[PDB]
Amino acid sequence: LVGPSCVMDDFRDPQRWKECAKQGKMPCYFDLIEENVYLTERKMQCECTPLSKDERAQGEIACGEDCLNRLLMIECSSRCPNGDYCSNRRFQRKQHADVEVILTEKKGWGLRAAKDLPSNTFVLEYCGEVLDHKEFKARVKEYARNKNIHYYFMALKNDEIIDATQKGNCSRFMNHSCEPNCETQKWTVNGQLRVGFFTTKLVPSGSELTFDYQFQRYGKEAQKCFCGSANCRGYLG
Ligand SMILES: CCC[NH2+][C@@H](CC[C@@H]([NH3+])C(=O)O)C[C@H]1O[C@@H](n2cnc3c(N)ncnc32)[C@H](O)[C@@H]1O
Ligand SMILES: [Zn+2]
Ligand SMILES: [Zn+2]
Ligand SMILES: [Zn+2]
Repeated sequence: LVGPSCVMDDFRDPQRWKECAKQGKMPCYFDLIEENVYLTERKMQCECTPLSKDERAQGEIACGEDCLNRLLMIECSSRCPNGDYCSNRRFQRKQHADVEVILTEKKGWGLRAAKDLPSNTFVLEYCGEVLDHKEFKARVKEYARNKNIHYYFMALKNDEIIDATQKGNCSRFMNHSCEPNCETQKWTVNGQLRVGFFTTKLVPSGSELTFDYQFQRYGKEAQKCFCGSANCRGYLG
């Protein structure tokens, strides 16, 4: 840590956070949420064989790589034949990676791995206010008017854009790299689409977590990229 760092639980205490933010030891306040909030409310089984007690004890994985739901990018429900053992309920169970929020040299705050993160594993859900096209139009205008530095929008599906500017979780801090170590994936949980960050390589402990952030934004000048990669393209857009 060339700058200060904090752990995800530090964001649960809003009085101590606002006091840490005063000292520059934590990022500016936002409303911490556990699940997406719709600004305007909107109007089955895999074939995995139930693991036995012995297989469970023996260390076998329930609803692993071959799970049909997993391949469909659908999380299992409580009715999964593997029930409580099911490893394919990661969003629902908040089975997030061990990550810290850190102050970077030039990009603001960021996320780093607090221990080694295996390749192709779940990091964090990207939570926020879900906007329709009209709300999105309005927020784009407001954030431009207010001269906000950072963007926190992520497209989810037609007529659904997540905005983590005001409400979100620590995933809002993920920075862009031209040579990233994470990607987004859109998963269906009880018929509703959600989006999360997943590693694309083994991320060693202490490394910043990054993705390809390609959200379009108007600006008098383009936004220069500070990712530091050999192949850095120079700009976020
Ligand atoms: C969907 C998740 C969006 N995350 C935010 C992170 C904000 C966080 N840094 C904060 O302090 O709250 C993105 C923003 O961080 C900045 N940023 C990200 N990577 C770069 C980069 N490589 N070069 C320069 N600027 C960058 C930039 O302003 C961008 O809009
Ligand atoms: Zn399964
Ligand atoms: Zn399952
Ligand atoms: Zn770059």
